Amino acid sequence: TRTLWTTPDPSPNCKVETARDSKLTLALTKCGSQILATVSLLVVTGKYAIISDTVNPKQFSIKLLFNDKGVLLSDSNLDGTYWNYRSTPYKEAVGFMPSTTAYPKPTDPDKKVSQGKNKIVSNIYLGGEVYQPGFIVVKFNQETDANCAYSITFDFGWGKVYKDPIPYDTSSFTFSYIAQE
Amino acid sequence: DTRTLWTTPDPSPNCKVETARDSKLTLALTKCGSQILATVSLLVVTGKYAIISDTVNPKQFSIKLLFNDKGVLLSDSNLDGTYWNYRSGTPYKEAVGFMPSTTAYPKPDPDKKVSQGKNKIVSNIYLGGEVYQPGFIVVKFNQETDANCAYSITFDFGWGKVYKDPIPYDTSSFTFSYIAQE
Amino acid sequence: DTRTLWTTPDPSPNCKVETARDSKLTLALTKCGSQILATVSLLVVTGKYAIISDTVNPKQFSIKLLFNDKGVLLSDSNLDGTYWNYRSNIGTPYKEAVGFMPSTTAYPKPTTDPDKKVSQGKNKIVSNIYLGGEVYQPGFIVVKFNQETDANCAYSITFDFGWGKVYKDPIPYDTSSFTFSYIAQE
Ligand SMILES: CO[C@]1(C(=O)O)C[C@H](OC(C)=O)[C@@H](NC(C)=O)[C@H]([C@H](O)[C@H](O)COC(C)=O)O1
Ligand SMILES: CO[C@]1(C(=O)O)C[C@H](OC(C)=O)[C@@H](NC(C)=O)[C@H]([C@H](O)[C@H](O)COC(C)=O)O1
Ligand SMILES: CO[C@]1(C(=O)O)C[C@H](OC(C)=O)[C@@H](NC(C)=O)[C@H]([C@H](O)[C@H](O)COC(C)=O)O1
Repeated sequence: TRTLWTTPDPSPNCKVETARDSKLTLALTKCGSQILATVSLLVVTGKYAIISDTVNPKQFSIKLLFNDKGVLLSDSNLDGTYWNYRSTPYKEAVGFMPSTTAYPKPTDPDKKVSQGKNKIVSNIYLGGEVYQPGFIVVKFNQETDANCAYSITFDFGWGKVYKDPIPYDTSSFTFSYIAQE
Repeated sequence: DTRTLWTTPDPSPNCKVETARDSKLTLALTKCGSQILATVSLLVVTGKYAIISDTVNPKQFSIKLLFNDKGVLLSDSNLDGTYWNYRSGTPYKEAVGFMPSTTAYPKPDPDKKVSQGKNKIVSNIYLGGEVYQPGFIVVKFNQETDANCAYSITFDFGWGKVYKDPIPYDTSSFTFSYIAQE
Repeated sequence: DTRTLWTTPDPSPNCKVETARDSKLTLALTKCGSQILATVSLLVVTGKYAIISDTVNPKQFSIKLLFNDKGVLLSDSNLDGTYWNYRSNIGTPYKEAVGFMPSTTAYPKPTTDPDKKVSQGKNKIVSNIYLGGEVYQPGFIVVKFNQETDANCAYSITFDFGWGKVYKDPIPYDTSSFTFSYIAQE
């Protein structure tokens, strides 16, 4: 029942547009065959720090790329310095990776492969205000960058018209997925 | 318990939407003490709901998992029980620990009013995982009476948005939890 | 531990929206190491918010769970602690539940550098819920962590319930169940 996280109060640790322009808070907890996750994002500087209807595109991507031992690769948008188990860098986390059987890397109707199953899509709310919806898309194992064995990708965006600019500062989002091990 | 009861993570067609085995229901239930953590997704592979558009009616269908008092799946369920089993093909004998509580979610003076909302979980899912293709899911606990079931988990799937260009009914994954019987 | 803190299976009203015992809160918190897994639902049985429509204002109300530094529920909470205990002890109240409290590091109590900007969204979880569980009857829920200062609380979990859709025919404020998780204090 271990937890792999960014630490709960991270310094800027994540690239949206430029290095460390945002704070990703991400906690993964192993509940046997499923991982329970909570994620939130605050963009602190740059193009997406304060958004409005003039900003385009209205979506950006945060990639976590892992090798076959579940170690985060430096090509990830997330900086690995404080990505570790909750209390030395960790050696292995295959247990926390999204399953390549449930969520295979991209490649008879019984052989139709689902396009939806490897994604989780919901609204989040900017500043936690019910009248400031945006969206999150979590994707498992959809990346090919850096020859990753596994990947978790967060697409953040919005669609509602905001004429008065507001911080891109998401409510916390809970999700779960089938673990590799 | 941290045990998992599931369809297997990559099932063959295993579920009836319109006809038998016309879809692949991926469902994993993991026991976290007396709450179950669940993840569900649906891919309809053949028949009326494989490719939907505004001309298909009705725009909602029901998938019932019906259990006896040992938590064993009854064959009247929409889900085929052949590979519904604990993660580890001998069929399991007991899974009451994974059933929705009949105290928190009973089968159907202001102080004595009973909640109709609490046995349901309702949310959007997104076909193909695209933010512009919403559909919906309703998870219902213990609301079936079919086959003298002692427990039930029902998944209602549907959509409301107009889709003139047809799209596969291929849901994003949906997470939920519920109070376990024991 | 892997225990559960919940509203106990007594069927009486256990919560105050507007007046004492006008509502029935269902909440279960289950500890998964450093994360809490939760499910919450609310039925208002009497008073202003039992049956709602567009002529009811405001369209939001708040249910506060306030805890001391041992994780014990304070009597200033909207939830009547008569009905709040570990699931198992019927007459023995719990002494300690710090492990179920929302982290004050992840979710600090409210109080120049952009890099030191404090997230306003992170301590909230916001979603639709659906009245009666009907897909055409959306309402909303806002779960907030540690944002209260009432009663010198050490920790808090606040549920704001409301709705925005225009309703002509009155409908019971009877929410679908909502799952969420949060980072635990320890
Ligand atoms: C009017 O449209 C919206 C909006 O974009 O603002 C849609 C918005 O719903 C979504 C999914 O974006 C809704 N928010 C929630 C969490 O219910 C939101 C609220 O229901 C609404 O702002 C609440 O208003 C009142 C009267 O309390 O309404
Ligand atoms: C126009 O309304 C909709 C739609 O039917 O497409 C509603 C849709 O929201 C819902 C609850 O269906 C929304 N998707 C999400 C995940 O929020 C979706 C997104 O806001 C929109 O597609 C995103 O647009 C941009 C500019 O990225 O907008
Ligand atoms: C027309 O707008 C709405 C509504 O307010 O009723 C928006 C409503 O969505 C939201 C986010 O409120 C939607 N329900 C769901 C769960 O997606 C809902 C359903 O798609 C719609 O009611 C579907 O109709 C039936 C009965 O199948 O449509």
